[PDB]
Amino acid sequence: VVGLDVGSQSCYIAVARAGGIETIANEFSDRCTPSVISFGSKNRTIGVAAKNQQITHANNTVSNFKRFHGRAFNDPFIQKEKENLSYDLVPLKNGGVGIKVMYMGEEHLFSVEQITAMLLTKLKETAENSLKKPVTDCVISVPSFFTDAERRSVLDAAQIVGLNCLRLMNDMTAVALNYGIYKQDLPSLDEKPRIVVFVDMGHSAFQVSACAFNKGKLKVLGTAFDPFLGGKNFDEKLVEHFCAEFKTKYKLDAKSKIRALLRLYQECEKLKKLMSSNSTDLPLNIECFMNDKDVSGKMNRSQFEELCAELLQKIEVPLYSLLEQTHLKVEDVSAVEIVGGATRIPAVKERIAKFFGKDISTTLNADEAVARGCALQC
Ligand SMILES: Nc1ncnc2c1ncn2[C@@H]1O[C@H](COP(=O)(O)OP(=O)(O)OP(=O)(O)O)[C@@H](O)[C@H]1O
Ligand SMILES: [Mg+2]
Ligand SMILES: [Mg+2]
Repeated sequence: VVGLDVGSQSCYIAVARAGGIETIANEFSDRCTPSVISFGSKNRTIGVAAKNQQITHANNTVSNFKRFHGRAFNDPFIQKEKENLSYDLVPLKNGGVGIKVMYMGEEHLFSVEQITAMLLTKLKETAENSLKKPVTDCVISVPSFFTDAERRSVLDAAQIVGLNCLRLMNDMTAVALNYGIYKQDLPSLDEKPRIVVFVDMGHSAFQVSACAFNKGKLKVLGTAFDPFLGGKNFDEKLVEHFCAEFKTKYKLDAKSKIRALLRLYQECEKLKKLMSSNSTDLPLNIECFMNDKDVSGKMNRSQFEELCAELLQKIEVPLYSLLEQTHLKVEDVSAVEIVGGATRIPAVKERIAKFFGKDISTTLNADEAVARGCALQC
């Protein structure tokens, strides 16, 4: 049974092997498969070869589509999202979200179920190349805020592939189960349960849960979330900043050309990630940005944090929500464990730590924890 963490930006694959849980590496020997599909004239590509083409083939490269599951085109959520995409979003005949691209010489209209199914197919093939056997049974991750329609949409995708999804697993339940199996020296059943808070901020959302653990027993006490706050919001802030800085210094409007704006998003995200390990002034350099002009600017962590002041304030809100629901007090919590790509942002970690009055723990592998939990389920 393969565990599949299908993220809006990246995917991971895990499976129970002899002894424990292993992540499965792909044809680039990587655990991480970008959630990106590129449609060419002779074929299509999925993963990093698609992602590497995202500027060159921007109109026919599809990404960040996970949050379209179970959504109507007319939803203000989708109307907003639509504006930032390099590819065409149109309504399907049933009102759902349609993805229009040029493919095998012809115009194609895809549902999100169909797009996700193309991604699932690659992951399935990846697992089969490593295990040297057919893969059918799987567990697929879903955010803990996904509604029943959004979940059914993901199941519909898996059925298109011919996968037998035994279970859609809540990301935070994935993480909890992972912890519950791997954490050493949990309390005995005859001891006071250990209350752990899990925080997962990915590209598109912020999720938090509280769980009580004993050896062989897990109880989820509550979950909270901001489905509209993730790593990408921070990218957006940097992009808006440099877009204006470049209008001033170079009189170039990045917003006017989509492939320049995309490239600006790429650079700002790279910059964001680097500021997690480097606090000094860091270069942003984009060769031949537009009108053959090279552009340049700089940024450091402290300035990034000031720019993202309002976003960082939003971090404590789901934490407050969690306590409100569970009636837990921070002193009840033994540890705060982080997982996911964007929780690593030092200002985000700091806000969490200050809220619970505890240092942040990193017992689990932040990138792999969800897939590993999915692989544990069955
Ligand atoms: N070291 C780092 N510092 C800061 N941000 C990072 C770092 N590594 C990854 N990120 C950010 O984390 C996000 C990706 O997180 P993750 O892989 O958990 O998302 P996902 O699971 O694909 O998406 P979603 O949770 O929205 O489905 C991106 O915004 C990325 O820029
Ligand atoms: Mg995720
Ligand atoms: Mg792990």
